[PDB]
Amino acid sequence: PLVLIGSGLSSEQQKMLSELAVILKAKKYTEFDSTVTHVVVPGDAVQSTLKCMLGILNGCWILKFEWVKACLRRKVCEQEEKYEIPEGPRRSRLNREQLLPKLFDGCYFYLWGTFKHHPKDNLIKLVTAGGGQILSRKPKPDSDVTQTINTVAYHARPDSDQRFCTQYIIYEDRVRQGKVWKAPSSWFIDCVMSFELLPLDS
Repeated sequence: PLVLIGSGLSSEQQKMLSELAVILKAKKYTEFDSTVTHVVVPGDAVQSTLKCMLGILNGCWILKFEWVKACLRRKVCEQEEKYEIPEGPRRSRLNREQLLPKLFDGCYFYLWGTFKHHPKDNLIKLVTAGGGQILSRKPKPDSDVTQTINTVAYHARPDSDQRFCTQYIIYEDRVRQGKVWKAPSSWFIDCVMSFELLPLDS
């Protein structure tokens, strides 16, 4: 059935969401897992929280808090389309509805060094949820261990090198050598929020 989760909600907001889960006869979780169907955000904006990002990568409804208010008001499951955060969340939801590849399908990620603002464990979860693969060893751009890989990234722009150069060294805040890019974790996060494989050339 329906499984609801809040992201960045205040005390009263979390209660209202609890009250709503009772009314719709749905689960309300505190921690995200793949069974989640709806993420409610406190305003009308997508947040760079783990919960929102995992919601986006899983193609969940990401909804304005007014949805909750409107639902309690009507005692009905309000058509979520009308309360959906536009851009990233909507694009990902439509992507899932069309049964298309996940955001990072065909992509590989090596997490370089330490991470103080976007914890490493969070990045790993996002890569996995987005259908990407974690590399345990730094990708050797000049080695045949790297250039012979056959994958393509579905979500790369039509004439991007990212369609076929799909390996990434992610570091905490030359851009490409062979099939491997170096990109800051801020780029990676921006990709999730936008549901786009954003250019590193542009």
